[PDB]
This record gives sequence, structure tokens and C-alpha cells, in this order.
Amino acid sequence: TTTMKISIEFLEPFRMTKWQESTRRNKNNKEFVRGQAFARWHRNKKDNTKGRPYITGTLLRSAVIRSAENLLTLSD
RNA sequence: UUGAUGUCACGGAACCUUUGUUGUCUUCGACAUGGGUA
Repeated sequence: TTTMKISIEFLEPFRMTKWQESTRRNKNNKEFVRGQAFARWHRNKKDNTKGRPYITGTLLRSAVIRSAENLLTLSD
């Protein structure tokens, strides 16, 4: 395998989801499903708010697939 | 700290209603103080 280092630079304030317990991270929780397009909060330990933000590779993948659809539309 | 053949969340105006307002002559006279003498 070969590794491609990337970085993302924001030009505007970005949105982030409210952290939720693992019993609630499923399709029947409206709050979790609505936040799936935002950034996430990670707690270092589940009983403390201490943590830091992150972005999933899945979301970037989805955005890239949409972009690829548009580019291939332009090139026929 | 994701999981992958499927994410329109740039898919959603913190928006809407509310009088810093009501009442009042820039006037006017008797009052302070605590003993003293048998």
C-alpha cells in the first residue's frame, strides 16, 4: 500500500454533533441521524466531557463520490 | 475516532408581538440646647 497525506482547511465556521452514548448510535435515534453530516466530538473517557473533535473518513468518502459523479457527468 | 457498492443537512432566517412609561408647583419661619436655686 501507498499512503497519501491530506489536510482540510476551513474557510467558515463548521458544525459539530452532540456526543451520544453507544446505546443511541443507531438508525432509530433521530438526533444521531440528523448529525451524521457534521463533525464529531470524541470523549477520552465516557464519564467526562474532556475530549477533542474529529471528522470521519466515511463522510469525506461520500463527498468525494458525489464530486466524482459530477466530474464524470462533465466528461461524458 | 469511521467502515465502505448508497449521507440533497449550502434540506430548516431564532423568527413573531410589546410606547422607558405613570404620579410630583424649585418651593419655604419658629425653632435649637439642658439645667439652675433652695
